[PDB]
Formats: sequence, C-alpha cells, structure tokens
Amino acid sequence: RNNPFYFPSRRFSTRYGNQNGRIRVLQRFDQRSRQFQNLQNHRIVQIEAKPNTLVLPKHADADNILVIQQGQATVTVANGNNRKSFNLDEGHALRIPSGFISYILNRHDNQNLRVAKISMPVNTPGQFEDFFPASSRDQSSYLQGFSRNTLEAAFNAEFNEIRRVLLEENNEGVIVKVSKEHVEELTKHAGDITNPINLREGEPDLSNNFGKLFEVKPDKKNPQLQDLDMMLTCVEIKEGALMLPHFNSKAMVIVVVNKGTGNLELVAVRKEQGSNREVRRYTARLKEGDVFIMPAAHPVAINASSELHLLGFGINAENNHRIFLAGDKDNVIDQIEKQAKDLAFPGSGEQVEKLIKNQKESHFVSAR
Amino acid sequence: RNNPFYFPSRRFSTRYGNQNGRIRVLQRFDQRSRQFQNLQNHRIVQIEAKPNTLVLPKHADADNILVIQQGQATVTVANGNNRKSFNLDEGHALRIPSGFISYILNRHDNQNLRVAKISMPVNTPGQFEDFFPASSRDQSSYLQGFSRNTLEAAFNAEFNEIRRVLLEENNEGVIVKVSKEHVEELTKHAGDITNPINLREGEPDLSNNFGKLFEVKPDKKNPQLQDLDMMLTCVEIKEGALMLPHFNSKAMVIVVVNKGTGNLELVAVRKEQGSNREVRRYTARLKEGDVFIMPAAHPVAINASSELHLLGFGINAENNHRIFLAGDKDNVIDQIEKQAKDLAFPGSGEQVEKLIKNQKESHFVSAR
Amino acid sequence: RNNPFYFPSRRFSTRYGNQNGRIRVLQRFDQRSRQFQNLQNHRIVQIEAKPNTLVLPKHADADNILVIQQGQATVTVANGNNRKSFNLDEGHALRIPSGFISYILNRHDNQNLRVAKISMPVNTPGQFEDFFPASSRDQSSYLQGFSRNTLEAAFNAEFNEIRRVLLEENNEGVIVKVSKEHVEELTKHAGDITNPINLREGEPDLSNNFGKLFEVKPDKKNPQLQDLDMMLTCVEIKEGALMLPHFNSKAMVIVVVNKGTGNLELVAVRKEQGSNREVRRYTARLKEGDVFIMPAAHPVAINASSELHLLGFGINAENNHRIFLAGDKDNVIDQIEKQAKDLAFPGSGEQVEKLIKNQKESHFVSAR
Ligand SMILES: [Cl-]
Ligand SMILES: [Cl-]
Ligand SMILES: [Cl-]
Repeated sequence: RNNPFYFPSRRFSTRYGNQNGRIRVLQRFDQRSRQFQNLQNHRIVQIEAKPNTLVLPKHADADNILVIQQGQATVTVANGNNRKSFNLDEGHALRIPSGFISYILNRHDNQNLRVAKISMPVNTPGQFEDFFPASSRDQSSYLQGFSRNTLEAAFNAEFNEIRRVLLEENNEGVIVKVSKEHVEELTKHAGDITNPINLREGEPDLSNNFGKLFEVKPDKKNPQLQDLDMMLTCVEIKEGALMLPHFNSKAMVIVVVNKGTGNLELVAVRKEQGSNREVRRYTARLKEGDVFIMPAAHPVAINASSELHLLGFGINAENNHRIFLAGDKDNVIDQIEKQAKDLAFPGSGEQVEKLIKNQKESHFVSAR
Repeated sequence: RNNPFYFPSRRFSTRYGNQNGRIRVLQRFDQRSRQFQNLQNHRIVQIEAKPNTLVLPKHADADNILVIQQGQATVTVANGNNRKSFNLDEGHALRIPSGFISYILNRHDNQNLRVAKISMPVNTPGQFEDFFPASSRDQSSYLQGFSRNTLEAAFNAEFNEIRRVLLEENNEGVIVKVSKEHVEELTKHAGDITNPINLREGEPDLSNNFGKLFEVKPDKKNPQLQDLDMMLTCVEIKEGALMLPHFNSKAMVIVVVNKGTGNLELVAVRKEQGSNREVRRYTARLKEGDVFIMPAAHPVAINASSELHLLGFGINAENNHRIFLAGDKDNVIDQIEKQAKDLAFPGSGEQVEKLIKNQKESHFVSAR
Repeated sequence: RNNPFYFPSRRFSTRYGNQNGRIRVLQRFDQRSRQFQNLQNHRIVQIEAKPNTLVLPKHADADNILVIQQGQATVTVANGNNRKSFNLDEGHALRIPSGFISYILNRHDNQNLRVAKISMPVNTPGQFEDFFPASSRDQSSYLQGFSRNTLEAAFNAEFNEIRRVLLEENNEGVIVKVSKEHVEELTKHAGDITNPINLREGEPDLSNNFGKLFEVKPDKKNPQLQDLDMMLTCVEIKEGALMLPHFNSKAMVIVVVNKGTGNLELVAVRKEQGSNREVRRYTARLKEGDVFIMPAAHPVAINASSELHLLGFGINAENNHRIFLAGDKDNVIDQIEKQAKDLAFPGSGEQVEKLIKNQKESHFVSAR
C-alpha cells in the first residue's frame, strides 16, 4: 500500500510448489511505479527445498547470479562441452550464465536450503522463461515441440524409444526427493563456468560492535562483476542496533532479507502526483524473505529488532559510494565547509559542527 | 500469421524501386510482438541492383554493417577528409559508420548483386532516414532545404549556378545505369574507415559432410565487432541435411536467407496470452530472402530442402555459446551428471545415457 | 511551434527563484517529440546568481557535468570523507557525481554568474530531485522525514537540540546572500572528486578569421569523458560570420547559447506524419540562453548576428566526426569519386568539382 519500495510475500507469486520445496518469482518492478523503471530487467527469485531433494535441470533466457541465503547446497552449472558442480554454504554467490543448464541439491540431511537468485532477461525486457529438457507433472519438455522425423533423425532412433526414455511426463514436478546414496555421488563430484565467490571472504568494509557490512564490487579483482556493473553486499545488524541514516551515491539496491526482523525508514523527494518539493517518509516492517528497493541518493535508516541479515544486489555499482549522514566516519555533513553549514543550517557553524562531534561512533550505533 | 518469428517478403516494404534495382526495408520488430523488444534498434535492409548500375551517394543517421549476399560489388565509404573504396565478393562484411557517405556499384557484367545490410538508428530508437546530397526522381537533396543567401555564401556563387550544377531534380531515382568505361575507373580505384572483413576467412567452427558454419566474433581480433557486441555468422546446409536442434546461449540472432529453401522448427515457452507454462512449437517455410528471429536460449532445428545459405546477425554476442541438444559434440545433455538424468528423465540413467551415445555424429546429420 | 528542435525560455520552467538568483530546469525532451527519444536521460539546468551569493548544499540522484557560461565562480564538491572546492572561470567544466554534495558561490564582486549544467538521472529515466540537508523557505530538509528516536539515536541528542540547530526552516530559500569576509574564507580554501577541466585549454580544432571551435573528447586523455561517452564543445562565431552547412557523423548535440544572437538553419528528413521522403527545413532565432537539439547526420548552418557563443553537450561522442558540406577542409562532397558526382548530380563531374574548388576557405566564412 503506502510503500511502493516495500515488497513482501503477497507480491511474491508462486511459479512452482510441492511438498519437496517451492520457487517464488517477484513481480516486475515496472508496474507498481515508474519510480524505478531502470530496474525492470532485474527480477527476483527465492527458492526453498527440503533436505535431500533437488531442483531439476533447466536453463533460462535470462542471465543469473545466485546466492545461498539459508542452509547448505551443492549446485551444478552445465555447458555444451562442460559440467562443473560446486558446494555452496551461506553467503556464497554463484553466476549461472544464459542458456546454461543448472540444478540445485540440498546437501544437508536435517536442515533446509533457501536460495535467492537475481535474474536478468535477455530477450524481453522484463520476462524470462525456463526450458526443461525433461517433462513432468508441472511443466513440459521443450523437445516435445519438435517433429517426429527430426527427433528421430536428430537422436538416431524411433519415436517410441525417444518418448519412452526421455519425453514422457514419473515425477511430481520440478523439485523431487533424492536418495541418500544418490546424494553421495552428486556430492562425490563436487569454459564460461566461473568459480563460486564468497561474499564474506576478506575483511569487512564497515564493522564495529553493532554491525557488519561485507561487499564484493565490480573490480579488476572480480572480472565477472565488472562485466555486469553489479555489486553484491551482505549486512548483519545486531538485535537492538541501528544502521544509521545513509545512502548510496549511485547504486540502486535490490535488498532482500535473509533472516530476522527490523525497522525500515526510507526518505524520498516527491513532486506532487514553482512546484512544491516534498520530503515524504516511507516506512515498513521487515520479515524473513521481504524485499525493499533502495534507490540512488535516497536516505535510509534500518534498525534491527532481531538478529537481522540482509542481502543486497546493486545496479550501476561502479565507483559507488555509500554516504552516511551521521557518525565520525563516512559522515558527509562533517565534510561541508564550516561557513557552508553556518549559512545553510539554522544554527551557527561552530554549534552545528559541535553536534556532529557529539556522535563519536561511525556506522552502527545502539538504536536506543 | 501463426509465426511472429518468421518475416517474409510481404513484411518487406519497398523504399525505392526502378528497372535498375530496388531497396527493401524490413518493418520494426517492435510491432508484431514485444517478444523481442530488445531488437527494436536493428532494422534490416535488402538491396538488389542489375549488372553495371549504381546506388547513389547518401548517408544515414544509423550505424551500418553490410554484407554481400549474392554476386559481385565494389563499395565506397567516404569521409570529410577521406574516401576509400573496396571490391567485395560474397560473404564479405563491410561497416559503414553513421554520417559517412557511401555508394554501391555492381561490378559484374552479366550477374546480379543482392546486398544485405543491418542498420542501427542513432537518433530515434527504431528509425533512420537517408540523406542524399543530390536531388532526383524519387527523393530530394538536403541542400534544397537551405537558404538562398547561405548556399551562395557557403559555396561562393549565385543561386542559379548552384542550382543548375547541383540541386536540380536528370536521374530516374536512386539507382542508375552506368557505362562500361565509367565502371573501369570506379573499379580502377578499388580515418574511421575500416577494411572489409571476410566472414569465411579462417577454418570454420562447425564442419562435416552435411554442413558448415563460419562465424566472426566480438574479439580482441576484430576491434569493430567487439565495439558493437555483435557477431556475424554464415551457415551452409546441404540438400537433404539437418542442422540439429540447437540454440544460442545468449546471442539474439537476426537470420536472413541468402539462397535455397528449407524447414524451420522454432520452440518457445509461453505464459498464456501457478500459471501453466506451454512448450509451443512454431514452424515456417524458408525461401530466398526470408528472415527469421532466433531469440536466446530458444531451441531451433533447420533442415535444407535445397542448398541452403543463411546469414546471421547476432546481438549480445560476447561470450555466446551455441549449445546443441543432440550429437557427440556440443551436446549439452551429455554433460548433465548421470544421477541428474536418471531422476529428471522417465528412463534410468544408463538407458537415457545410451540413447545419447546412439547418435555418434555432431552438428549436422542426414535429415532423413 | 514549427520547430521541435528549438527550445527557448518559455520551455524553461523555474524550480527556484529569489532576488539573489534563480534555477531553470528544461522540460524532458521526450514530450514534444520522439524525434530524439534517446536524449530523454539528459536534462538541462541553467543557473543565475548575483554577486556575493551562494547556492546552498544538496545532492541529486542524477549524474552531472557543470560549466561556467558567464562570470566567475567558486564551486565545491563534497564526499563522505572528502571535500574539494575549485575556482572556475568561464568555459570551465566540472563534474559532480551522483549522491555527492555541492554548492556554488559567485566569487565576483560586481559581475554575475550564469552556470549551465547537464544532469543525468539515475533512478527514473527522465527525472531527478534535489536533496537538501537544510530546511528553508522554498524546500524541506530530508532529515525531517526521519523519526524522533532515530534522529536522537543517530545524532546523540534530544529532538529539541537537533531541531533548533539543524532542522528548522532562517533563509529566504536555496540561494542566499553572503558576507564579503565570509567569502574570503570560502575562497581561502579554493576520492571520486575529479579536477576541473578547461574546455579551451589546448589548440582549437577549427579556427580561422571568422570562427573558433574548441572541443574536449571521450579520450585516453580525459578518463571521465570516456566513461560517459560524452564530448564537450565550445563554438565562437564572429559578428557577420557563417558557420557553414555541417553536421556530426554520430554525436547528438544538446547546444545551449551562452551569449550573443544568430541565425539557425536545421534540415531534417521527414516521412509524412513507396512513401515520399521530404527534406523539410527548420529555422529559429537564437538569443542568450536558448537551446537547440542537433541530431546525428542532420545538416545545420548557423550565422552570427552578434558575437555568438555556443555551448555543446555531445551524446554518443566516441569517434564522432563533424562533417562539412562546403569548404576546402572537412568537405565530404569533395571526397566523393569524380564519376560518382557526375552521375548523381545534374552537372558534369568536372563542372560540379569546379564549384567545390570555388569556395577556397574551410569552416567559417563571411555570411554575406
Ligand atoms: Cl545497502
Ligand atoms: Cl545461428
Ligand atoms: Cl556542434
């Protein structure tokens, strides 16, 4: 309602759902508002699959970066001439190019998996589909749409054998249950096939007693990220803590909440509908799985009720600067010239400058 | 009708047409469907001019790559400070930048020329116009839209002389007939003026008894192509042969048929209009001059009735992978893990894997 | 009216206006016509502030390049960890990234400042807003849209003190008057903070007795410009002089008139609304502050009534070529093959070629 920047579950539709897991696909941002039209090629998926199961083979006509949000997983990318599976624990990023086959298995015996992917449609600005080689309960094989003669010619065989072996609809859809022994071989064995990145790998950018913010960037370091102009981020906010009023200089963040709960403040600037320019606040209640859009140069503050884990997909990331409006470091206001503050602000300069030296910590403080 | 991916002649309008040749311009893809909205800046032209004739001088506000589809030709690019004509035989690519003057002459005495260009509009997303310095039967000179004073001032002369020499409407339009002797001097003499590429130059990517596929890529090799993110391709399919079910990982191909005829299978994935996802086939009859769009990650199979020559302009080409769904090499299904196939497909793993080792050739086989 | 390419003052709305200056923002080009849809992310601002005043602190969610059009100025960019002010005299370009704080002061005692900026919206294709940390008569502080608790928590203080010092609405809006002494310290002290470029720095590209054209390009030289694919230009046309019929091979120029007045000829190519292709002229009267769009491959001629200063922001600038249709140098017509002219033009080749050697100067001549 009030908030076009906040998307919870009811905005999440369900493409596929059985007792072994489910796959949610978030609606095209360019509907609710043109406030972020420039995000329209970025569609969000969230996946959840029970222990010892598997998301079946397919590919999309959409670029993809994939990230382990809860639990444990063994993912496989596949090529025309190459396969290459990896095991990914949480806060691990993997990139599945377009047209490349891939499947995900929940390595874990007792605990779950809750994978979150961004998708990037190639053909149609807002749209991507899946292509399954295998038919099943919930979808159809893309080889069924071929001819009797071609299939036979292609595969060197009669229609009956191809059909009986490959085409027939068997499984209860796109996520099926797996043996324990079968798993030991899929794991056993764990190009444009990039290696999996760890989003927490180095020393975190922002860090103190109340919070942490890891961030991988479009760099000479990571060649892939540089190619997409896209940064990946992870924020962790302690219970009772406050991520202070801040913003991103230029990146447009699609944030999605891993776990926990907390308190969103987003502040926009609104032409109605010498025209009055309005500072309208927007707030929202954050819960496991929620999503909030965080446009460029727009201030936000976030307070954690619970131990709060956030994931952040950044667009237009190159040379981004997360600027802060309070604290010792990354304080942008502090940097303003002293006569600059004196004239702008109601108070004197030295007084206004004194209130800035008042808050002596940096990025995260105690909420209250 | 049924097929939005298939464009034949009736989709081709005619911008210019006389007894010495004609120029066809294919309608904006973003009309029929938003299924390939992202192709809207790519407009197709096809040109046909008799022996010993010439397409007259002009430029467009549209980038351009040009390719000899049938016959023989001598093409001239021109600059503010430089001219540079080349002779191009078939399967030769030439790039005419934006704002650069150019004309084409049919070098050949008895045989024709059937040039195919892609155009890339600079100003308006879907639209480009021609600018002719000379007036004629079918169009007007862009200097006529200047003033009496300016022209005179610019050119150092009275209006009468400028008009009599340059402006007056003379020719039967934009393609005129040429002398034999005149030709010997235009040929005699055969910057941002790039040299002409040969699309068949090296050793072909795919090759056997039934087919060939040459392809030039956006590479450290070809600097221009790298700049456009655009690959050029040529496929040759023998009579009776089958280009197996395949697709492009990420590139969006605008294919155009040089010569011959054959059998198009295109397989899409269709949301109508937990929603049913439909494998809808699309087919089409291919004839000299036809065009079919070949979106990313979408399977196609093509069988040649006649000796079939195809041209392919690729978009989003960088690190493309043409993936194949049948054959020894570039077989993507083969690469799937063995337990992966067993669970997905109706058959067992070893059985499903046996049907793959059945077809022992690679990319092209005998259709029937 | 008649001209969609010509935008004068009445097209310029007023975002902010007091006795100490004013800020004009030109309407989104994608309204009047889709003739330049591809310019829709480029919005024009023009600023005018009296001697000894200041445009107050803010940032936008829009990239920005800024240029001194008349007078003298001291500009400050600011960061989360860095400030860096420069003094800029006319024809000086400065780049203010997105999310970065900045303010402008009129250094001069008796003379004015008339700054012209291009803005580039990050979030919404055509739209950018300002974000002021300080509240005032004409706008509101973006910290007012925060909460009682957060502000207090963030800043380490009660609501009263924060409000009294920082939040309260004090000034007569966004441009205020400054002391003489205050100025001596702001000037006294005169990252992603780029140094200021001089657009007249080297030896001018085009130059003679009647005109000058300076131009900075997207180069290995200027790294920033290369990043934006954007060239900056300055043209100076003598009273009575003529900038000859010319055009840009590929760049789309947003031109804005610094000072003087003169005579615009723009020549388009018009499908109505084997279709008739029309050379329609467009003209316009140019006055201090006017703006005219100059699409790619489109001819223009400009004659100066008065000493005429033009500013030019180029889009799609990489490897642009300004091509000329008259004069010794950059004459594109001259470059056409001799048999090429003979057939195209009404006259013979040698005659048509003689009228080209007639005008012996290059780029600027005497209008009449
Ligand atoms: Cl963030
Ligand atoms: Cl192809
Ligand atoms: Cl210009």
